[PDB]
Amino acid sequence: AQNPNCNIMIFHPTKEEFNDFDKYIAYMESQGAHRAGLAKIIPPKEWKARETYDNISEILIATPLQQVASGRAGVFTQYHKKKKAMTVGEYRHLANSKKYQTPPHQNFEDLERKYWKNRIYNSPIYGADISGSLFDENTKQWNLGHLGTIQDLLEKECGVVIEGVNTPYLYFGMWKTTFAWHTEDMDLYSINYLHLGEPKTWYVVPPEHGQRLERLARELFPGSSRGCGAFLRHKVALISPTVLKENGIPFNRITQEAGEFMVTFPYGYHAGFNHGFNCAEAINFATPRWIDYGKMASQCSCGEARVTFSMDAFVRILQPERYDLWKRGQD
Ligand SMILES: O=C(O)CNC(=O)C(=O)O
Ligand SMILES: [Mg+2]
Ligand code: NI
Ligand SMILES: [Zn+2]
Repeated sequence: AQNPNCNIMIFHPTKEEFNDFDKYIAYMESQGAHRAGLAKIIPPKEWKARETYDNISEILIATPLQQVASGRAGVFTQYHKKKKAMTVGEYRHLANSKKYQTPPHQNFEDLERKYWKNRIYNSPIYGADISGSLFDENTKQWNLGHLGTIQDLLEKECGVVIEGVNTPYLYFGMWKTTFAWHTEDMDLYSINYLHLGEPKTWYVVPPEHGQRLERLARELFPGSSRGCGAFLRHKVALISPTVLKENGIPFNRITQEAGEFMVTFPYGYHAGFNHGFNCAEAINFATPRWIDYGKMASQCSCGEARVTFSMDAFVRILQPERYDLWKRGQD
């Protein structure tokens, strides 16, 4: 078996290998990359996402989110308080202000220590889930707005045509902005490109050990667990690497820098934080290997999760027994 320790693998495709997206994902899996839950892909030196990022300041962040924490330094939840709209130029200025800027630090490890020590005492503002793309339309390789759709994948594999669309989302981050422990909707893959700015640190649990993380989360967030059998779908819970280690949860960590792709694999729980002002683009995707994960994916039906239009068809076709209950949660 390839990659039996479930390490995060890093790939350096050639420009020739970068032509066929599906083929390269399959190649990574042939080397055991999926066992980690997360892989890094460094594009060939000849590739670029777009010419320059000099003209992005007029993008609107319609609903910036202030991420307010509750709990203890290593075990906390966050809720999202809506703020007034601001442009990316305004957001960048805010990120760099004394109140929100990255503190002096020695290296990534020092900054990581500061993050887990101090995160809960601040409330950074995130521009998340903004529909759009920063890939040049002429970028032919690994253009996250030109991927084969999940709906077409499901049709190719299972023969059923379904409604729905999926398009990329932009994320504008600042120091301490946080993504909570989660797997993707329907345990899909995701791919994330860091366009510009400061790094993003990721934590990930191997898919084969995801239920260990779930069990710990139930113990650490007991009220939330009683409220919903899939409350990590709410994407609000954080658990530090120290607490994971104390509880014997297998995980890995890696820092993504500007110009690098990360792929998360089906049922790979992940969480992380931004180092400073940055912009990432991400989208969900599927492969034939995803279908069995989609069939088995947990669902939130308590009403909190509330997801995209396109998830309806996924649940309807892959999980018909769960569909009625899930849809009640939607409404
Ligand atoms: O970048 C973020 O804030 C969150 N991204 C993801 O969870 C992802 O790409 O799957
Ligand atoms: Mg602009
Ligand atoms: Ni994700
Ligand atoms: Zn729920």
